[PDB]
Amino acid sequence: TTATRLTGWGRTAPSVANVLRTPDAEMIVKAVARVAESGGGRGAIARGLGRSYGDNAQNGGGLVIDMTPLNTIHSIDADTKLVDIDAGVNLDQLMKAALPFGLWVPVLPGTRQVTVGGAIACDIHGKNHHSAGSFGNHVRSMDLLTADGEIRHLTPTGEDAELFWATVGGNGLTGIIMRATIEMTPTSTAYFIADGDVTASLDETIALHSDGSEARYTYSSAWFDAISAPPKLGRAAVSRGRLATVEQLPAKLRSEPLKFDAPGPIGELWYRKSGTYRGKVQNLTQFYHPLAYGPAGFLQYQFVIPTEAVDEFKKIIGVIQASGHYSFLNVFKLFGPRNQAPLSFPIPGWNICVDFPIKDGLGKFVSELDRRVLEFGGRLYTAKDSRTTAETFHAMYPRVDEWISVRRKVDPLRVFASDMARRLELL
Ligand SMILES: Cc1cc2nc3c(=O)[nH]c(=O)nc-3n(C[C@H](O)[C@H](O)[C@H](O)COP(=O)(O)OP(=O)(O)OC[C@H]3O[C@@H](n4cnc5c(N)ncnc54)[C@H](O)[C@@H]3O)c2cc1C
Ligand SMILES: CCOc1ccc(CNc2nc3cc(C(F)(F)F)ccc3nc2C(=O)O)cc1
Ligand SMILES: C[C@H](CO)OC[C@@H](C)OC[C@@H](C)O
Repeated sequence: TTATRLTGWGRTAPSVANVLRTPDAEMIVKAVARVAESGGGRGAIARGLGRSYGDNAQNGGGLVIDMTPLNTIHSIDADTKLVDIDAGVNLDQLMKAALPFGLWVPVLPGTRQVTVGGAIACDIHGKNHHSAGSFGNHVRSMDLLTADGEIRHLTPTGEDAELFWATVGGNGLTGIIMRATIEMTPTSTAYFIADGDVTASLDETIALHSDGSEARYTYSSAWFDAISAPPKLGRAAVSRGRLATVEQLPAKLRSEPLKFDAPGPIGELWYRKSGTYRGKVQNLTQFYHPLAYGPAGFLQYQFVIPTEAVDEFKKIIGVIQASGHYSFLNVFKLFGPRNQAPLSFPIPGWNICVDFPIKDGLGKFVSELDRRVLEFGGRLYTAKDSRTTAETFHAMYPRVDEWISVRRKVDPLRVFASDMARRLELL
């Protein structure tokens, strides 16, 4: 309907597309039919809230279907723990709606501004990955509008399970998720009980994550230093916890356990001695979400290295700090077991997101990082990428051919297409 210039969150690789934006599900069905009618052409991609940094929710010279008007919560059930929602409902909306039922969104990323469609398509992960897996693990069914114009009901097992698992992490390339049922996590409060620790070095950070203590916490992540020289390199502030029960709340908060409330060298000493603490009761915002639009001069880079390749992980961190590219915003987490989605990002291992200001030599440097990540058995995350190559990506994802095989069965005429799909030869 409306021609619009589109970028991801990273404000990079702009491309103009025809954007459809309607709450009418049948207009969406018809729009897809029109693309298949004179198709494939440049095809169509779904788009949620545009929070992926890269080019997966854009389609230069083709159609983009903005899914955010499709935002109905159909039902929430405390007995079965199931929510039935349109793919355009966002996680903030869902979190608020589900709390009074004693239910918790089972996987929450670092912003609540993502759609359910976006969460499935990038198979997102959170602080609780090591205990809960990623978003795809909790989908009980979804309705997918496929290239033929049919809406397929998909489930994680049984008939069409292959297509379900291709859609999880599928970056919108199997079709348009219209609706889904998610199994929620039961909770008696909206609060976490948290332990904080501060480490002096990378070795001590790795030791903390390898000593077995991760088994005591359902939620775990850390900020880490990627700028100091060794041994300060890789020191971290670690925050770990679990959902609080009602009696763990200060008496004052007990009447309303499920309410979500409204949002130098001296700096280091404070951050360090007070960064260590035990059994601190924290609301969702303080434990997780300190909370606009993201700046334009930064490259987001996220990769995971297999748990066993720990020496190799230490080497990549060393390479980063000696590069003359400086990142202050650095997340670190140890992932748990992967799921069965062929293109799912998380594997067990050392997960890092760094944020580099765009300077001369950055592009070629991150290409060298790609090489290292690949060599050591790791991979990068599509939701954060706009610049890796088809060659590197296919090698990072050993089940890519399996996934492409599914994609071609469900979309032979390439009705579904994006800038990422062409760049990474997934089309
Ligand atoms: C500040 C910030 C913090 C973040 N933290 C995390 C984190 O902790 N963990 C993590 O895993 N990710 C994180 N992300 C990335 C984010 O979770 C993903 O990029 C997510 O997919 C974005 O959701 P969206 O609705 O904005 O989707 P978009 O960016 O609009 O789309 C992303 C992909 O989803 C597809 N898609 C969207 N809706 C549909 C649909 N209805 N049917 C089919 N396909 C669809 C699109 O085609 C596209 O391929 C973060 C991003 C930001 C900006
Ligand atoms: C200064 C802007 O404010 C913010 C807003 C959000 C954040 C946290 N963001 C993230 N947390 C993340 C947390 C994890 C996790 F799960 F904890 F390991 C993984 C990826 C993450 N990616 C981002 C991101 O920015 O892409 C940091 C700062
Ligand atoms: C997808 C990936 C191959 O690069 O496989 C993940 C391996 C390391 O982990 C196994 C799961 C069950 O924990």
